[PDB]
Amino acid sequence: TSKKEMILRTAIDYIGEYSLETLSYDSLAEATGLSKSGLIYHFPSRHALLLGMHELLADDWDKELRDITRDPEDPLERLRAVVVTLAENVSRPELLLLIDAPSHPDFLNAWRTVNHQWIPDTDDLENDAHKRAVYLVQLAADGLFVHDYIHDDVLSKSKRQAMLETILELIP
Amino acid sequence: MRTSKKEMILRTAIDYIGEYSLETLSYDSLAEATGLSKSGLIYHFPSRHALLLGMHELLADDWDKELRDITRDPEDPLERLRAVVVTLAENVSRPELLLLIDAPSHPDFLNAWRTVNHQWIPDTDDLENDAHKRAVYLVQLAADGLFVHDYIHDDVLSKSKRQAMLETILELIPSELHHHH
Ligand SMILES: CC[n+]1c(-c2ccccc2)c2cc(N)ccc2c2ccc(N)cc21
Repeated sequence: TSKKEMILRTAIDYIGEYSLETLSYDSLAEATGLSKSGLIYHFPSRHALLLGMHELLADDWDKELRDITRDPEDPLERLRAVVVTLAENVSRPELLLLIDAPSHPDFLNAWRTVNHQWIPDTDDLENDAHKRAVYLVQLAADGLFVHDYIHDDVLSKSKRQAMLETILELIP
Repeated sequence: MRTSKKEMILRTAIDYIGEYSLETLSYDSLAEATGLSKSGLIYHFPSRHALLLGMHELLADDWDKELRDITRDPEDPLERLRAVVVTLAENVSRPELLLLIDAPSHPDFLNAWRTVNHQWIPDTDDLENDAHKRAVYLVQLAADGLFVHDYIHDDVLSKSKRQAMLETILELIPSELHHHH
């Protein structure tokens, strides 16, 4: 789409294949085919680029959730949408940015709104069994999301689906 | 007696990736990081691949020792699972999580982890045909989630709330107690 979005998408793909560390105007220019002058025109600094990458992924998720949520006002339907979107294995770039987000308050802030609107709260969690039952679903969904990166082997398509349905049934 | 720089080399290499990356981890950068000569590194790790493999094996060993140290009965699969969940009390370090997620990059790295996981993490054999098997793996999935929680969510779980969810996951483990009408 946008030349600007093209740059961001290319940078995201880049860190998954190489690393966040070597993402530079030199490597991004080679990857996009644009000159450094052309890159600066849209992203003044590496910080601006990284921030743009975080905001893009956060926006992607928000749009995905809004797109499949029955009633955005119903907590249980939002939870279902979260489970469904997290049921697909996370990509390397997104997992890397998620883990690196705390490197700067700006990156964390990029994910703040989507987190606040879709992730369940933990108010009085220690004394609310229903609160814990709901968060337990979030936890299992998170596990399915990263499963293939933290286990010595991946889930087959059928087994992943079987577990998705299992998590869905765990919803109160 | 006599000791070596092997463990320090591995620990330094692991921390290196948290500050930089696996991509730039080389004999040159590791030499600078450890303060040792490239010859001193080569002594224990003849190839970069051997270094990476050694890093994965060290972490897998750390965990195995942690589990066996907390395991109540290494004979019962649900007892091994409880041990796995108990280890969630404290977050792993970012560099260690970063190394783990790169294991899929090579069969040897994956293999370094199976050696320990096969002894503690539930398998998925007959998953689609055993409702109990799915209930057991649901626990594993929840454990997987708590493991990465503070790294993928922006709202960190307080110590008390983390402990509460840890217990909630423990509650999810299928009962081994038979009732009487
Ligand atoms: C095998 C990866 N790994 C490690 C781990 C072990 C050694 C170094 C780094 C991470 C782990 C460490 C602690 N404390 C608690 C839970 C887990 C865990 C939980 C689930 C899973 N599927 C993999 C897990």
